[PDB]
Amino acid sequence: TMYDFEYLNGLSYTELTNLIKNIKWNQINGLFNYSTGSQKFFGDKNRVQAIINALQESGRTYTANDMKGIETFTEVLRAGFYLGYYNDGLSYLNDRNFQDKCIPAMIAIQKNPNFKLGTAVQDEVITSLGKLIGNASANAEVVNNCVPVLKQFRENLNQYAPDYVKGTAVNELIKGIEFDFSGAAYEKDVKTMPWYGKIDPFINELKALGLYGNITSATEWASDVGIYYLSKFGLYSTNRNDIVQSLEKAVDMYKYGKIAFVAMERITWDYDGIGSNGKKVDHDKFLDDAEKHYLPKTYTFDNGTFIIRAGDKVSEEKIKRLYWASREVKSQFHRVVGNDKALEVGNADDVLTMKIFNSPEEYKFNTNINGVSTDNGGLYIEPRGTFYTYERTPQQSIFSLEELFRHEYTHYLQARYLVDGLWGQGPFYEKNRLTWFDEGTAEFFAGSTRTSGVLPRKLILGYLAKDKVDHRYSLKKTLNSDDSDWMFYNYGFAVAHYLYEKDMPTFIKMNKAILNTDVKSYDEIIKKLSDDANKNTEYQNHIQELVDKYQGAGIPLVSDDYLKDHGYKKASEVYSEISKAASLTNTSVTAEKSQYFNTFTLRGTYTGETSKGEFKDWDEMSKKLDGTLESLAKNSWSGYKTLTAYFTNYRVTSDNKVQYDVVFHGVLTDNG
Ligand SMILES: [Zn+2]
Repeated sequence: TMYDFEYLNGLSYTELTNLIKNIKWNQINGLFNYSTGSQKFFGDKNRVQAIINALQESGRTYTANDMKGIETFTEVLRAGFYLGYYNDGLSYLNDRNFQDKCIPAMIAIQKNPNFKLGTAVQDEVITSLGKLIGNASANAEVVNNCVPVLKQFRENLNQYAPDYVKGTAVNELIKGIEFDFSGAAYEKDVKTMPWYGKIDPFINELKALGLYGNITSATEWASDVGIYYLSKFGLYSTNRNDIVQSLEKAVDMYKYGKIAFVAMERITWDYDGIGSNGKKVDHDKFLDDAEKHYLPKTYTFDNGTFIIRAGDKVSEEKIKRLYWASREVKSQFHRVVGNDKALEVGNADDVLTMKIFNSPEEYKFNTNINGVSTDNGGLYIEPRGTFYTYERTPQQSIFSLEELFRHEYTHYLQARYLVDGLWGQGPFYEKNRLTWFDEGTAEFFAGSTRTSGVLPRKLILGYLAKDKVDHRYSLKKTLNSDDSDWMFYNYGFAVAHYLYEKDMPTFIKMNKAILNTDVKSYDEIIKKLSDDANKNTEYQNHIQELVDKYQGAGIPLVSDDYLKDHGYKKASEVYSEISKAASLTNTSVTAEKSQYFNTFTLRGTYTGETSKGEFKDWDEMSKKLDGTLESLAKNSWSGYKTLTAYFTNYRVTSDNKVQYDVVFHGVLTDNG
């Protein structure tokens, strides 16, 4: 039941056409393939004509039960024109004049009483017709005959548009006609087409579909097709402004929904961005208004250097937590990195803007508004200082808003304080180096806590619960990556945590390398780690130790204690009490105004005893400082529970005394 061209070419036309009528197109071997047999088959102007005629007779007789092989009769012809496009010698099939020979057959299908939606056959006939037009020709007479089908589809819009078959049929029918028409007037004058100004009944049928109004989630696409192709076919309308008016009506009708954005795109691209009144439509303003609709609320923190623009449905509690969460990750990150001063002067990240949508659905419009992928839980655009996300439920996503935010916040920090230059575009990216690092350390810093350094996050330990066999990445494999499975980031984290807990010296040396822009240093470290097999066993067991921690693991989240009304504490007191408790010298402070509270940032020097070595110093400094935060929180002022602290710029005095710049940040309830 599988046929070759070298068999079909020997058959009579009468025999051939009859055969095609009762076989499927895929039964022909190499139909769309260019062969010596294919060239010979379609090279016969009479044979193709016989096929065209056989189609015409099939279209004149077909019923609801039998298709009379119209699908097969259309695909062979499609193969003909397709091969006539890409190969010389069949270039007569490329000429539209010959393609017009299909129109008499097309008309026959349309004049059949069975030319409507109904049974699977009837639907596939419209589909097959539509696909043919795209490769062949349409004139205007055939276009206008599609009206009763569009009317039929439109009249039962709420029943047919959710189905794939009928829906696909109408879409293919329109899409195909548009394809033929545009390609015909590619650079030619539009005013000189055989159909120009004659397809008004068809155009009007698209207005009706496009401007349907009463749409659901199931039928939105249908009116979308209506509007999109109202614009496209409207180019062949004797009235420009009439169409534009309908497109303007589409905007007003479905305001700040998919079809609004489509209609506005249609005005700017198809109609020079000129209104029906004849004045330039301000597309920017539309997007500006659309964003204000979805992000109506603003919350300003840190003297305006931390702005959350958010949907009307996102809780004010979350807004506050997200501020406080930023402050934890910040502190932990700064401890490990040892720099809090920004690398570049006058950047975007001087203001961190976060745009949070009400939900994933509403989130999608961001890509219309700000032109950034929205196929994600959230995204940090560095050149903009901007983090786009949406509030989510526990069902919509397994990460929550804060869990996600803590993760992405780290990317802002990495770009601002760690990687000199444009993030992803420096010497460190000339080769694949930081793939595990950037994504890995961020999964990791998301685990930040107020008084307990950085902890692992349950859910991630949850992933590592899988097959120990192979699968579990080696230290060599993790550091060096084009393709790698989703688990790559989970083992990337396993490294960052391994280094943190089991080997700080390395982890610190690594960050200093990035910080100082020393690729040579960084590579030497990655080489040492990958070449040493003992460091892999250290790592392999640590992954097991993380898998061991999962059962009783938590998710680091900002505490309810942050949101409490702490009450007035005098400013001068807080500073003194902190300065003494942390043995700080030469202190200065800045107060910053926020939306719901004020905050202070205390900057001091701490000089300790004699040095125990950089990395032992860091460990002790951490323990001493986390100790100072916990002791201050034993005080009666609830405010000390909002405190976060870090230390940077490690050095040693002429007399070998430990030295750090130390920073405290917390709530300020004193106004004066
Ligand atoms: Zn990330």
